[PDB]
Amino acid sequence: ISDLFLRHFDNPILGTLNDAARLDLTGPLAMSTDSYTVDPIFFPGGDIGTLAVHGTVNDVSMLGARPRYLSCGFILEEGLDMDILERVVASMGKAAREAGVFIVTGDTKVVPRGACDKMFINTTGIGEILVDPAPSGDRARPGDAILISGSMGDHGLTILSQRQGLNFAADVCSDSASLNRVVEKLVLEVGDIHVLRDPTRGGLATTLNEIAGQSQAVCHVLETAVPVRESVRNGCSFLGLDPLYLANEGKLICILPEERAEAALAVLREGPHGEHAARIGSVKSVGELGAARAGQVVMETALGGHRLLSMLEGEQLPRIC
Amino acid sequence: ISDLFLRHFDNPILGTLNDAARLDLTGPLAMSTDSYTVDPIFFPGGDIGTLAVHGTVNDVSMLGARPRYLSCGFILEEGLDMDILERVVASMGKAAREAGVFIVTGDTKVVPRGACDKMFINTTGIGEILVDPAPSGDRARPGDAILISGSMGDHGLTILSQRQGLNFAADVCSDSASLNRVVEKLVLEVGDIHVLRDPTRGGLATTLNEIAGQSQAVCHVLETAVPVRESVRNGCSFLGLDPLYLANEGKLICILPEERAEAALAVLREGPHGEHAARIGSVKSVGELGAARAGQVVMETALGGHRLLSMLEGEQLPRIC
Repeated sequence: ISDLFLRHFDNPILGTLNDAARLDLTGPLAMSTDSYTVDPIFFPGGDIGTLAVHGTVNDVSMLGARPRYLSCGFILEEGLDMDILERVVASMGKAAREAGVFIVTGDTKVVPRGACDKMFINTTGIGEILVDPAPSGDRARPGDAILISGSMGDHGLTILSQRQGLNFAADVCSDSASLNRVVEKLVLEVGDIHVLRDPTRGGLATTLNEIAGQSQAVCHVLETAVPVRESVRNGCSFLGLDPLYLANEGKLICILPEERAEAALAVLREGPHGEHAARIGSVKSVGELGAARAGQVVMETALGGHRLLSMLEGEQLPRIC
Repeated sequence: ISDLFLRHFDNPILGTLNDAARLDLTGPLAMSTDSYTVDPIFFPGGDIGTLAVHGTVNDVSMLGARPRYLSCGFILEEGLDMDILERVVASMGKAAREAGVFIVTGDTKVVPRGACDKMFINTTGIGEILVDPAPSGDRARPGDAILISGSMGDHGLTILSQRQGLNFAADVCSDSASLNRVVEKLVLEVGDIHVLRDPTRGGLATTLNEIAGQSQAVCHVLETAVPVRESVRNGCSFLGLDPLYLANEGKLICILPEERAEAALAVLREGPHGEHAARIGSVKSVGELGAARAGQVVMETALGGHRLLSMLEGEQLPRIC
């Protein structure tokens, strides 16, 4: 019934329509999976289709890999508006085409009404790893710079504020974008990249916590150097949110030796949402500050003090992606 | 919060806990994805965990491939019974271990109550293709035997009959099982395998239709040679169902040249549910019968006549897998 798929995704790997798709790929590969439950489904600056491609493209690249192939799996609600599914799949085609990535295989389940809320999408990405060693949450080390690709809090703020009918500044919108090309350039052109990660789940603070944890170092962050859009700042205090824990869908943390840091910003500025790319701190070894412990993230505040950025709260906030 | 995952799946590829998992795989690969919405979640002979591993292992093998890695993505309902999630993940570990397959990466989304019905699972499998050329729905050709791995209708009948509190024969239960080892042996030991496929969506008739369609041949089936358990026969007429269109979760259609057919049954008999493995017909070229058209499936009935097995009806029957 629903075959807008070839009308938006078409390629000879998908259009062979077997139980599995055949892939030609070299050796060491990166694999990643995500499900997408964002509510609502259309919002300023993107949609579930948009997240579904972009976020999985990103997850694959975080291993310093070139994403080549996506697979994808819809769970749709009975009597769901077909125009909606049409728009979402069109979002996906464009995003895939835009990122150089082919959706090669899929599935589609339909469920009675009530059983699911309109639709959900899982996508699974596969790509080829470009370097040895490759970026990894446990490879942050004493003397590395911590860089951010762009502003924090945008995505989370915009769907939290849509879901309450509030509009705020017109310039508050999702940052859903593919960062494969930036990563590709980082790893092959700047080199010796230690950690790549995108602050999606629980925002910058908590992914900084996972890195600090995995590497057994501390992360040092400078509040002022963390770019946050003024309207996102204002949106966040109106609704009582910390933008450093809000989800981002189009951003990346990059952590590498000091020597290569300035060159990695160059690239990052030319990346999506890269106007605001910045060095936000450094990685220091246990007790180097000190007192601050291994697994801990400490921010020098704007006011000349300190703040421990602690892990979530806070099971989550629901359905932001 | 939910980390029974390492308590049931644990391996160093998953237990590195990055945005993506690193995989070491050779060249030509098979990839497949499925979402699992079966209702109810526990039934005689398997569960959603069970389908989730087994059915994706199967889908990958249908390309004559060795499945190596699964990724997996839960969508769970808020306040869902943790014992349930515990049982389902334990099902998955066992099934993965049992099939020689590692769950290497995952995701987990939680949604408010109402937004989804208890839980859903997508899994995506990846494996290495064992032969050139490889089995493919368009490779059925004049003079091939059509073989079945086992009895038809079992899975569909059992969850349709659970969902109505009915019990029927104790020997009616899901056939959820991994058929990677059978396939592996078929392709490397019997050889020149033309088509592999598992009659899941809409049962044997409709997957026979997809093959007949893709190959541009007719499929000839012999009703009596199609194994159906007596209690499944009786369960099916009580509830007004055609067992040849009921979903199967542990079965496979194998289509190959006549010369290798007897040797492929040997293997098939030693396969799961292989007691009943049988030759059910042959593949004939347009007009060879004739009148019967390309894309068509014609059965010689038990009573000495003919029946055209037509494509579904019949959007589906909901949530059988």
